[PDB]
Amino acid sequence: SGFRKMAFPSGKVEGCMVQVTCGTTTLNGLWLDDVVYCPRHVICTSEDMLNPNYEDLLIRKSNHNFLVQAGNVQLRVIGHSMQNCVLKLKVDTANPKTPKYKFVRIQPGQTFSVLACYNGSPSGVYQCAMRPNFTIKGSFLNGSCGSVGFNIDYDCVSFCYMHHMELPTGVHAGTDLEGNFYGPFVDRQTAQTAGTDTTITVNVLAWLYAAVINGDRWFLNRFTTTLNDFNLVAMKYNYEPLTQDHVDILGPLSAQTGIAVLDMCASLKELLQNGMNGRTILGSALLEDEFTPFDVVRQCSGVTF
Amino acid sequence: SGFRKMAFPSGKVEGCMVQVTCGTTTLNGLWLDDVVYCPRHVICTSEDMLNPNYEDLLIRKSNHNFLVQAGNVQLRVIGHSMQNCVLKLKVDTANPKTPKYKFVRIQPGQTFSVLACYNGSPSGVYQCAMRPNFTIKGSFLNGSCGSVGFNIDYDCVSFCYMHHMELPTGVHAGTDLEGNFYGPFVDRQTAQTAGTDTTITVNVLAWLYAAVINGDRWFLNRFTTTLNDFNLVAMKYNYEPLTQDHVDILGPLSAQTGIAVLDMCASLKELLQNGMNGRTILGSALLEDEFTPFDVVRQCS
Ligand SMILES: *C(=N)[C@H](C[C@@H]1CCNC1=O)NC(=O)[C@@H]1[C@@H]2[C@H](CN1C(=O)[C@@H](NC(=O)C(F)(F)F)C(C)(C)C)C2(C)C
Ligand SMILES: *C(=N)[C@H](C[C@@H]1CCNC1=O)NC(=O)[C@@H]1[C@@H]2[C@H](CN1C(=O)[C@@H](NC(=O)C(F)(F)F)C(C)(C)C)C2(C)C
Repeated sequence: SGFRKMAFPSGKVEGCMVQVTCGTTTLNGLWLDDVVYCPRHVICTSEDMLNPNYEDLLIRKSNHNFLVQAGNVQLRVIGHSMQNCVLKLKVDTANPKTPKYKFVRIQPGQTFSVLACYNGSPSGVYQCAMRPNFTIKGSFLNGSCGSVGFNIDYDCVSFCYMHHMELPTGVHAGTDLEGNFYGPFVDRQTAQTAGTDTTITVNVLAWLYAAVINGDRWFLNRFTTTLNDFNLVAMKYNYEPLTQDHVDILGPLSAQTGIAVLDMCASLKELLQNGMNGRTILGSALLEDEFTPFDVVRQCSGVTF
Repeated sequence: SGFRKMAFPSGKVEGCMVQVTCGTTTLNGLWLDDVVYCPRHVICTSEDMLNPNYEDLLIRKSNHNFLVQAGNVQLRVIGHSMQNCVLKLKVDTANPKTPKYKFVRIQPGQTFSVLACYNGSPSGVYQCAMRPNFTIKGSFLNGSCGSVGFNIDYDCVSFCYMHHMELPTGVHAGTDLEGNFYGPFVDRQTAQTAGTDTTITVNVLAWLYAAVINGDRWFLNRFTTTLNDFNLVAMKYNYEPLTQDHVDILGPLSAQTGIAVLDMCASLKELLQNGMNGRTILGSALLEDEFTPFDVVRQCS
């Protein structure tokens, strides 16, 4: 028993992290086969980050302008190209540690593990959710850029996130591994703000299931609700609408606990109205929304990689 | 910016995890050079669990009674010895993935990462703290035994915990890597209860210092306290007594913020007195006690 914010094992991704230097800018790169991926803003000088012309800056640089270090070994860059907001450096050597991998774009509410790195060196791993406003509540200091988010499914690493920037509100913004930003952000030192966030309702319900599975039952009540009645109340409290998709996805947990989803919706509705009345759920005084249904079944079933 | 409960990268420990089987019992082992370390209770049957005579069970074992399996490879056991509650299997292959390592015994309030494993395969990694009552609030199912807790310092892995059992309150007990239990627990399936748990006061203060560094001051007050008056109040909320040692440890955070340790103690008294009144500190509506003074300086500016 027990319930923790649990990250994927980072071993396969630690094998891929390199240091990328262009002039005075150092940050992190992802070395897969004979390409290194990193944020395109590595080419920017102080003056440039305000209104950079990336295509302009890029064409003016020789391969030797990119210093790529895998531990003590310098990699020789034999090509460079842009793809949206990620720079792709072609190197002479395939990464012998390249895992089975895929680039995947994730939906809001979906969780991943972040491997925080500094000078191409893995520092820490944590579990995140893509917020509905396309930000992540990360922990990133100077030099964190190029740090990646991933999921594992058997032996396949799904890279979903590369870190680019921090928003003034202390939350974080980045791209998929094809350089497409998550959310309405641009890689420029101009002023940007995260939209107002909402709570991932399907994730809160999965976390209440995890509570019941661990013997925390006090919030269960005799009632049932409907999606409409639940969703009408939910919107009020800035809660994502619960779609029928969501109700089907909880089916395993519902069947495994004996608590039907629309019964659990009535328990969550009451929690939104009255709060938790000086009580905790799994030692939390807040309603936790960074666990997916699949995260709950995986931790509670002991799925390995 | 940001403040996350963060674990160490698990790669160096993943490289060391194996499956250890003895009779019908399978759990996880830790393979370092030519020794596999695992919980000695791998040699128990069902019946053996209440009053196992470990010395009696072990003399009856051959090296070839132990199946060790690193991925496909079955390792060959060329020696077995017990040390306290840890079985040590000598094998004929040094682990090539062996990192720089050392074994360390941690004190209550110290944090570490856990690589939860089943059948020598990792399920996931999370961050923990040795509770004052010498338990951990882990996430551990059947077959999790031999999963380890660790810290990483540059490229050196400090192993500090190996998992052995779950107490009736749903909390976890285990040993250092020399096989000595943390706390008064024994590797028998006998009635055992955790002592009443307390909050790790020094960690909460560190976390309040973290909140200030991250720019939140709402909970500061114009008061100070004596160490003694602080502890008299704190204990009424089941907080660990704060020692002069704890005060010395908090020195650097005190300096960085310019807030005296005993002023920060004054804020905690008030918070204990008032709660948070719909507010949060670093995104928590509870006071966080699983960040050490060291963890805060490591993760903050
Ligand atoms: C990459 N190593 C850093 C990571 C930062 C450092 C502090 N926390 C992080 O996540 N990324 C950057 O320096 C990017 C980079 C220019 C500006 N930038 C920022 O993160 C800045 N943010 C913004 O300009 C804002 F708010 F508009 F999003 C900063 C103010 C320094 C936090 C570029 C090219 C976007
Ligand atoms: C190792 N794979 C398990 C890990 C357990 C299983 C459930 N969650 C865990 O952390 N270890 C054990 O099964 C140990 C083992 C015998 C009994 N045991 C227990 O964890 C049991 N608890 C106790 O005996 C108690 F309460 F005293 F700690 C159990 C009832 C199965 C939870 C030995 C040798 C202690």
